[PDB]
Amino acid sequence: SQEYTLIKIFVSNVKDFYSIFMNSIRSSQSVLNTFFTDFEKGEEDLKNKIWNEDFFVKDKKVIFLGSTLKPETAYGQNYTFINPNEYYYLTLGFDKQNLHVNNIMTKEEIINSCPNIYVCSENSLYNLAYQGIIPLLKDVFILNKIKGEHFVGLETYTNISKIKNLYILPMTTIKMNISTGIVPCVSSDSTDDYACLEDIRKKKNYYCEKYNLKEEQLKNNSESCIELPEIGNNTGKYYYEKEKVSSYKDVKLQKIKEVLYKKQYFEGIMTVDPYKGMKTFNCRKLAKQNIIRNLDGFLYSE
Repeated sequence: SQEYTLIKIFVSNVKDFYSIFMNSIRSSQSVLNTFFTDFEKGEEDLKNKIWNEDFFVKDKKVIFLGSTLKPETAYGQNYTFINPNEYYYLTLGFDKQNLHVNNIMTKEEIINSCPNIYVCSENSLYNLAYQGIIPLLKDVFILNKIKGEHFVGLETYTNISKIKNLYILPMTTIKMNISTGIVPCVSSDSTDDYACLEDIRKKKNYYCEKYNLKEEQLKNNSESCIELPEIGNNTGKYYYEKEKVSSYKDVKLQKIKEVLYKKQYFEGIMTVDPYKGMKTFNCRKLAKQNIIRNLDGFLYSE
């Protein structure tokens, strides 16, 4: 039973997010002339309140729930990865989980009580509920279901990242049965992240042609948070090259990923505030605590 740190990845351009949202409403209404929980006759006031620019600009914070097993590297996040071929769900939830219980609630109570719109995979929904992060309907209030491709190019940030222009990028190897299906990209400290970004950079004509991406969005630096003695830092790149990884879909990445994970854990030294010189082994725990204590994220198990 694996424990993940979910990090709150905030959308910068919430008005663009509102456009995406209403485009999805309109296309789902057209196909069905399973995308969003239907509104009953006397719930028109609720619909008018949600399908409304104010809902996304003033009333609620829009948050992708990014899953990491290396929360100590959050400072170095340069992108946010999503599976472009899969559906993601939008639902209302709480800024604090139970760890900070019955949260069965009417539609109107959820609208009045839940400050955040979360974006996450179907897989995570019940686990989120069970942990007190989202409520259940008196059975999950789904605002929309949107294919990951339509979010590609959106600007995001966290309260931990050094830079605040973390564009959503496509990563088709994200497994939809693991956590939230959204992954912080730390290309300095993770070889699969490096591999994916490097494939996008290298085939930038394919990517900028296929998604709402422009070349100039592909140049974000990732600040390395972890040095291995003898290797130095930017170990994601070091192992990518040492092992001659062919692509981000290379079947040997799975092994490389797990070897690097353990090695960083047992031998790494932190290179960023507030952990400079401390061992990764100790910082992994402090980082989870700080994130959870600052309301920047959650502990998640499934």
